[PDB]
Amino acid sequence: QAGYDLLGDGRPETLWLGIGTLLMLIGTFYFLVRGWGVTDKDAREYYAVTILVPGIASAAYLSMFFGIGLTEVTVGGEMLDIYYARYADWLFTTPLLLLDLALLAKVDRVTIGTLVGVDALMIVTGLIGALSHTAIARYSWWLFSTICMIVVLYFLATSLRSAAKERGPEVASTFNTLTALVLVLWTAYPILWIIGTEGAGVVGLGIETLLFMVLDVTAKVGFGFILLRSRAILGDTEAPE
Ligand SMILES: *C\C=C(C)/C=C/C=C(C)/C=C/C1=C(C)CCCC1(C)C
Ligand SMILES: CCCCCCCCCCCCCCCC
Ligand SMILES: CCCCCCCCCCCCCCCC
Ligand SMILES: CCCCCCCCCCCCCCCC
Ligand SMILES: CCCCCCCCCCCCCCCC
Ligand SMILES: CCCCCCCCC
Ligand SMILES: CCCCCCCCC
Ligand SMILES: CCCCCCCCC
Ligand SMILES: [Ca+2]
Ligand SMILES: [Cl-]
Ligand SMILES: [Cl-]
Ligand SMILES: [Cl-]
Ligand code: NA
Repeated sequence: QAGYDLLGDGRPETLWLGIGTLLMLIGTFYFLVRGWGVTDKDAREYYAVTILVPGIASAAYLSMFFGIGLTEVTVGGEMLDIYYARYADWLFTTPLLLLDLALLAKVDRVTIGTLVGVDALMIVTGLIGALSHTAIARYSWWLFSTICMIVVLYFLATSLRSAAKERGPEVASTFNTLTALVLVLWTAYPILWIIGTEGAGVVGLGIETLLFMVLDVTAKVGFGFILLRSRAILGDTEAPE
């Protein structure tokens, strides 16, 4: 694979996992330090949710870097590498990102339940795809998972957007900016998966790891940066519980 075998264990992709680890750690510490000087009760909720996003990713990236939770899946002759921690990361962090958006929109607990439920299904069916031993199964689970993603994105772009709008221009502008980012960035994930080692195998494990790393840092640190510098986080929130 494209990269450099940093730890001398036959894995060129550790170059990208190592860089990922550092950027996630730096992002976590940045938000944490900025968080310390925040007193508004609403701002503090946004900081708490948002710090955990690169924080959990940091742990997953460190694990993958050291080769913890790495295994092989047989698809005929081919043995595919699967990093379990990638999926565990996404399981925890995608709901947290959706919670940030739901707090801005100030939607009800049932709406939030639906959003995070379909999101969880997206990730789980992604994992089933990655562990499947035939081509037909892998592509089928990918498609099912992609339909779940579209449902999530549709809810953001319609129901949550309309709710955010009535909270006035500050909240609405921040919501719209973040949703514009999400609609593009999240859609890149299924594309990379199907052209990479898990799908068609046009791109190898090296390039794939690199590009997931860029997506992850943008979707987590980039998202957090835009959110936490907005005045909208001072506005009233109502957590689902
Ligand atoms: C780390 C932060 C984010 C926002 C990660 C997002 C990941 C996805 C949107 C993954 C989606 C997938 C789909 C739709 C199809 C199967 C494979 C994936 C799990 C990568
Ligand atoms: C309170 C407003 C939101 C409640 C919406 C009720 C309908 C629920 C739709 C469920 C969609 C799940 C998709 C499963 C994967 C395709
Ligand atoms: C109102 C529409 C809501 C649902 C949108 C889901 C599809 C997202 C399309 C964005 C495609 C970006 C491709 C970027 C890859 C380089
Ligand atoms: C033999 C040593 C090869 C070293 C290759 C270094 C290439 C540059 C790496 C930059 C990775 C992109 C970081 C993106 C940050 C979001
Ligand atoms: C003024 C802020 C300085 C410290 C910010 C730390 C963030 C480190 C992560 C690298 C940023 C990549 C995010 C991509 C932005 C689109
Ligand atoms: C042979 C040493 C390679 C070290 C890679 C550093 C990457 C800088 C971003
Ligand atoms: C305060 C830093 C965030 C920690 C997130 C949880 C990962 C450690 C087990
Ligand atoms: C919670 C972070 C996991 C990092 C594992 C380190 C293992 C050292 C060999
Ligand atoms: Ca307030
Ligand atoms: Cl404050
Ligand atoms: Cl307050
Ligand atoms: Cl490669
Ligand atoms: Na290595």
